[PDB]
Amino acid sequence: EVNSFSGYLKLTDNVYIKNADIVEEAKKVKPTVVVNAANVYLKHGGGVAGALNKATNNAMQVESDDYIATNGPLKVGGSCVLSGHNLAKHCLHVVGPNVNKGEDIQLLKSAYENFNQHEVLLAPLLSAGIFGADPIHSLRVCVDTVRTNVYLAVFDKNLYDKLVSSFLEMKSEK
Ligand SMILES: Nc1ncnc2c1ncn2[C@@H]1O[C@H](COP(=O)(O)OP(=O)(O)OC[C@H]2O[C@@H](O)[C@H](O)[C@@H]2O)[C@@H](O)[C@H]1O
Ligand code: NA
Repeated sequence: EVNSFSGYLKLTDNVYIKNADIVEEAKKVKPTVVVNAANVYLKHGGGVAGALNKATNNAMQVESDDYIATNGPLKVGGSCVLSGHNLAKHCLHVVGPNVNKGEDIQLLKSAYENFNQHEVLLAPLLSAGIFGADPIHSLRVCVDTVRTNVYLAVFDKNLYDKLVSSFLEMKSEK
């Protein structure tokens, strides 16, 4: 039974959020697509990318190395679909801007646009961790950009509560 999401809070007609770890969710939900928050060389570091890769026993990194050897690096805001291995049917690797290095935060719109090629996705908040974007800003861009069904896994309970509170204020406009 694929895409068996449960316990999400509905934010908009197509964006849902849950205080959960993205790997544990993938194991529970068996999603068609899980989203990786990637860099342009698909060298999977210490955030979601490392978590997903470790859960595939490094199969994600070997596949990514093979992709890069054939195709070269991605562009910021770009994506590629590879295997989801034991976690999902497919993994959508998306490159958000690295705001810590001064890349353009507006490319987060381009990054989330990639979600619109998939009916339903399990995803993290792009650029909001190692890449240093404000998590509330990443959620705002997600809500304004994605039209397909996005289930957001936010593992930190304090961040989750902060995101919901900030989302409500922006939506009500006070
Ligand atoms: N296991 C997890 N489950 C859910 N959310 C998570 C998890 N780990 C981190 N997060 C949260 O998801 C958001 C995404 O953070 P990152 O994974 O660091 O993604 P990003 O900010 O885009 O940085 C990308 C960079 O990090 C490396 O892992 C990756 O190879 C790339 O270079 C952050 O809010 C982070 O706290
Ligand atoms: Na929750």
